[PDB]
Amino acid sequence: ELPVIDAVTTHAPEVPPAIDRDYPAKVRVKMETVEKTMKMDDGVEYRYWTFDGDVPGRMIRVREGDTVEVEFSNNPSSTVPHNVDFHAATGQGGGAAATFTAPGRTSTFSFKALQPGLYIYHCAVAPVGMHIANGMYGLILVEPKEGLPKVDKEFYIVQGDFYTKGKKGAQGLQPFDMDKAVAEQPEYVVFNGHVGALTGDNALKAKAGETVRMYVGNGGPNLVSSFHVIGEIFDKVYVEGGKLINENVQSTIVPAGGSAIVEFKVDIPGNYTLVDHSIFRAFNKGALGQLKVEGAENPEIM
Amino acid sequence: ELPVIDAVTTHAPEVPPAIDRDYPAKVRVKMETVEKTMKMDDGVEYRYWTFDGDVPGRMIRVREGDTVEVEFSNNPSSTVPHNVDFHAATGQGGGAAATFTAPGRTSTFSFKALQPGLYIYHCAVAPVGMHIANGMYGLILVEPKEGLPKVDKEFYIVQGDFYTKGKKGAQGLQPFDMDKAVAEQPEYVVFNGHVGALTGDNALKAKAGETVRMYVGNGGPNLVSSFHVIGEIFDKVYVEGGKLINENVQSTIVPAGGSAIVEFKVDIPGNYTLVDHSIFRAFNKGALGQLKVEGAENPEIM
Amino acid sequence: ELPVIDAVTTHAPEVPPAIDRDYPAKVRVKMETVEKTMKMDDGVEYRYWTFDGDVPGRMIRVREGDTVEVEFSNNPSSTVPHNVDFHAATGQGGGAAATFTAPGRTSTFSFKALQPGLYIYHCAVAPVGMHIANGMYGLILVEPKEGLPKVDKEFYIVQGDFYTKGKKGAQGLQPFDMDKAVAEQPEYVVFNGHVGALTGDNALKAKAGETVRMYVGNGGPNLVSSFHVIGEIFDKVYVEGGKLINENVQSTIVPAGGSAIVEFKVDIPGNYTLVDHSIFRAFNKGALGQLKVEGAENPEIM
Ligand SMILES: O=N[O-]
Ligand SMILES: O=N[O-]
Ligand SMILES: O=N[O-]
Ligand SMILES: [Cu+2]
Ligand SMILES: [Cu+2]
Ligand SMILES: [Cu+2]
Ligand SMILES: [Cu+2]
Ligand SMILES: [Cu+2]
Ligand SMILES: [Cu+2]
Repeated sequence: ELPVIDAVTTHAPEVPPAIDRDYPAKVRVKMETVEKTMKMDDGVEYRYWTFDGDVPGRMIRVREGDTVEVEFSNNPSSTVPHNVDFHAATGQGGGAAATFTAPGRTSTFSFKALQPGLYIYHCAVAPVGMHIANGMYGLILVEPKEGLPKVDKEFYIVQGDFYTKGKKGAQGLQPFDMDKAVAEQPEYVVFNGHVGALTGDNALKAKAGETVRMYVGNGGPNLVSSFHVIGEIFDKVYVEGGKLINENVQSTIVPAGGSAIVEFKVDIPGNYTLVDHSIFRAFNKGALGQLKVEGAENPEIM
Repeated sequence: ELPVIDAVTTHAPEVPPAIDRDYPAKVRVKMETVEKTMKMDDGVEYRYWTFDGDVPGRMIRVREGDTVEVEFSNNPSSTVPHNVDFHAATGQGGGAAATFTAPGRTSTFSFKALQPGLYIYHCAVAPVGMHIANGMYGLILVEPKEGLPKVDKEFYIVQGDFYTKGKKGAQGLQPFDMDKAVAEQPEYVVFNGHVGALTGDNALKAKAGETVRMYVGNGGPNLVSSFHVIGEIFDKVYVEGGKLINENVQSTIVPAGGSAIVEFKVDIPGNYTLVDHSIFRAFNKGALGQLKVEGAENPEIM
Repeated sequence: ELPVIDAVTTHAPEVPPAIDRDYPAKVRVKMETVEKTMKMDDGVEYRYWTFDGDVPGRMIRVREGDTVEVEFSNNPSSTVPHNVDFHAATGQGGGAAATFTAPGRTSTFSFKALQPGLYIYHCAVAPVGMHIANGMYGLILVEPKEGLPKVDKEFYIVQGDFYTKGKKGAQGLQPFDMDKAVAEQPEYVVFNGHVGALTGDNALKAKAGETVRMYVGNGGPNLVSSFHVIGEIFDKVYVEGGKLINENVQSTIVPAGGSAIVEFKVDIPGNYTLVDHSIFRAFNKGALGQLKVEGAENPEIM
């Protein structure tokens, strides 16, 4: 019989603590879907559909071999059903059927995390593209039995493309636009659901000399990210989120409904900006994040 | 001179028998190009230009070092010249010049399969994009001298984007639309030339516990696939169809005019759906396939 | 202190000589930004913004551990300031802040090439996407300490998407078009700044039997290249320009703001054309280059 443990999940930029256990366990996770109106950009509002109050949903972290027990609830105020498809899960719809939950209801189901990796999870209620485009996606990290190398700083980042009826900048509550979605012409492309969610006062933080690891997901719906950090180079890249590691990469592809893990040492102070290098998305649509590094200057590097 | 062997090619979902020989051979392949009107979707017809009657063309399977002798016939009823560019072939146009065949003629030529891999082959008659967009592509698997591991189930899948003058859903015979193709705005994105070609009654089949390997090609012309199988995880991925193997990947990029090889064990019964995870293509344009798995339920997994 | 060496930088198709030194050095590089009108296609002119007179800029080649000193000059006739972000550099904007140069001014700065790889460098003056779209980008190769394997032929290739107000073919001077850029709908997609820059009389050259290496960049701004050479197969691919080597690949993804290194032996005469296999870009938008190989025929290969 398997041990029962409550999972530690985090709201985004934050990542749960590393797992210090060398045996399988039943990990209980609680998730709620809530529809709410939030700021997309200055003077722009959007009706997001979320996993636990924001975009992306809370990061889940378990160990290879663990059984993940999910208590899935859909808030009474929701207008449509919601569920969840874990790319980390093996079986019918990644758990979608088992978690189909009408508003004001609760569903429970479990699945075994048979393989390590960094997996996207997202709502799969029809129409699928709309539920995803409204913000229903997050990440679940399944650590290898032996764990991952220790690192000084960890960040949870998820890129998504959004389709607004009005063009980028149009004030007020902007409705989801089906036509632009099908045509794959988003108005906003962002990290963690909103323009500036990880920039300015919300910038990520690290200290010079610290090793950094970013768990980068791409919830889509449609765009593929040419992920890059201005002023830095990826020492390591877990290609497409898998076991294969590449090194000295400037820009990595993060598939739609996919992920990547990148690591780099920030040996010099300054502001590093995360971007989808399909450039106009970054400087015109909002795909821009910042990692502010405090510390002391080294002219030998620059 | 080498031992002669008549190639066994398969119409799509099916893959030819694995190669169990450790010596080079002259493999005789016969291909015919035929233009025909077929159903793209319910009430929607399209004039396809095909390699052997459907999209994709018949899968070819040879061994690294083999000499592939192609007898290329262009059906008498064709209205334009056709040829073939084998990405597996080294030399002028991948064989296109040597296989330029007018309607009612048969061209013969040969090429040595110098390197193992999973290669796209397609027509290259001007205008190249049009011949490809009308459905002229397939895959040729060149096995390594040592062969490939035995697997229980092998499937032949090729994604393609189609450009219809009318919008998706418009009834009747829909002509090829050059303007949409250049702008890279397809109306249909499908697996194996037709909406549902691999779904419903045409779903792929396997039994719980079987090892599965999918040879995934992307004939384009333009889209790049974020290939994924809902409810499953790729144990192995031959990155971009080459020698490099990744593991535990949820979604892999299949380059336009490229491929990928993914493997996974289907340990639990259910319906698994193949999709391009640039999501709207899958649930709005037709990039959706199904693998039905019969067998007995394991709750420990889900 | 470090020996000072004037760098050899090459205008594109050409690559600087391999680095034959096993000790670090201070490599002096001179770069000038100049805005000039040039031919994009027959009867079509475009106002390019360039690093040293053309697109891409001159290729820089240094050794891991080298200190790169840059003397950056913005020509008096320029209408806006320019600078440079080296993806090879670690620190604030890859050197963008330190190289912000007004017209008629000169700036100097230096950085240590801490990691080997093939890096894109580009202007980063707001609006960033426009400075890149007008042609401001190039490559800097940072060799590994031990160097790279000897190869018979080396080529400098950089893809880029351009956005013109008029559609492809419209005669006269065509201004940059922001709306098409944001929507990611280029009119021209080319290798080395102009349609035909590497084709016809400008084709690359090699002899049968020679080993070839192409340093492939993708300055974007927005597209991702499914890079392929018709009639050839990539023996080796430095995945996304990093350390990881794939083999037997027909087509590789070159990320926006990213690169790749491909190698192949041209064992038979003929014309091999480089293309972005998102096919219409190649045959309709200009993403087409040629490598003409002289020598004698080998029927055994084809
Ligand atoms: O170097 N990033 O635009
Ligand atoms: O998990 N596929 O939508
Ligand atoms: O194989 N070139 O389209
Ligand atoms: Cu939902
Ligand atoms: Cu999914
Ligand atoms: Cu044809
Ligand atoms: Cu091709
Ligand atoms: Cu500039
Ligand atoms: Cu950049």
